[PDB]
Amino acid sequence: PITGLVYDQRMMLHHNMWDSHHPELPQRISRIFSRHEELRLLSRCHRIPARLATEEELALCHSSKHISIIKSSEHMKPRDLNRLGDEYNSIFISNESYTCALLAAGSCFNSAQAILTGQVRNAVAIVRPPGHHAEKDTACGFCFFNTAALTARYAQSITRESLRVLIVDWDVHHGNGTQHIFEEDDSVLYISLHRYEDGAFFPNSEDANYDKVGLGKGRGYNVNIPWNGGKMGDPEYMAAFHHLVMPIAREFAPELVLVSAGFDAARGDPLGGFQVTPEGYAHLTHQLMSLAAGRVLIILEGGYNLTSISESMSMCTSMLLGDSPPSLDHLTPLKTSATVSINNVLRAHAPFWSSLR
Ligand SMILES: O=C(NO)c1ccc(CNC(=O)c2cccnc2C(F)(F)F)cc1
Ligand SMILES: [K+]
Ligand SMILES: [K+]
Ligand SMILES: [Zn+2]
Repeated sequence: PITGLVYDQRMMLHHNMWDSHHPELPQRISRIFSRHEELRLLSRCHRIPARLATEEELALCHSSKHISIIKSSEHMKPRDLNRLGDEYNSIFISNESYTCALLAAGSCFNSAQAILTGQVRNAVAIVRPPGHHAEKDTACGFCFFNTAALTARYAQSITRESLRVLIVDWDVHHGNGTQHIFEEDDSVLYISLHRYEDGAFFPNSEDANYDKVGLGKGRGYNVNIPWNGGKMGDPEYMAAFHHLVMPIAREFAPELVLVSAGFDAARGDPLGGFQVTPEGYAHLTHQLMSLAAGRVLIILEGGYNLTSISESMSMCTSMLLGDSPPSLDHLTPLKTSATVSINNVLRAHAPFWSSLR
């Protein structure tokens, strides 16, 4: 019963040359790592090394053009870096960005491989830059390559093509990139919880609404749980897990669970405006550990309050290590719009999941 951990300070080298205070900070990953040390969690884990994703591995989800452009940025002077970055929605690029994104993905490949070969039962990946906004053909929202989507395909490549992978994306933002990559795929179930505000929240697309259920053979295999009009927290996320995430996940019966674990829905985050607590994230982790025979890989996405994300991700690792869940607060009645949101998703996915009927 071993928990893997991957962290490599080389991923701090990616940085914003023009705004050194940009929230997607190098110290995001070092602060999470430090908190694991501080809580004496690090020594309880088995350290998994980082590695570079190969270009062939990036092609599991990304176009050769997109790979080539980000790859070319390694050699750019700052004037191309700034101008190239401004071509995307919410991206900054430094000469080290490409290599850091490669290390983020390869770190997660090594972690999935250790899980799937039985070297560890579960694992945590303290990586940046994030991935879930990255599309097949473009970078977006601080993300260059879709780490979680790539890891799902890498997992299938070392097991069998039809390996059932569940991606639970609890970053406060919609993982537009991962939704699109798997939208026609029934082997990868995508479930995202996200602040939506009727499309008035990044990434500002009705793609994130509850009625986007997947396409083709993927109908039913894309689950968007969109929050509107309310400062959501533990009671809403627990209710969403009880009524939607866990019933659908159990019916799907995944063989591997990946968490796109952004911590920007956390109390204190400067961007998300929500109030999920560290003990809330612990309970969400503990629930997912009941799936896939415990084969869970937690992948850092967003989250910008350094103290909040360090406490929150550490509590997740504590759960992976087998510690008992901390006690939740009394739990207020749901925000009424949260009930509306949950019921809209239930109506949207009742055609496909009998456990919701
Ligand atoms: O991945 C993410 N969260 O996990 C993520 C991705 C994209 C955005 C969009 N941009 C902004 O909100 C924005 C606008 C102006 C000034 N500063 C910002 C800031 F950097 F703070 F976000 C936000 C969050
Ligand atoms: K999300
Ligand atoms: K899907
Ligand atoms: Zn986010």
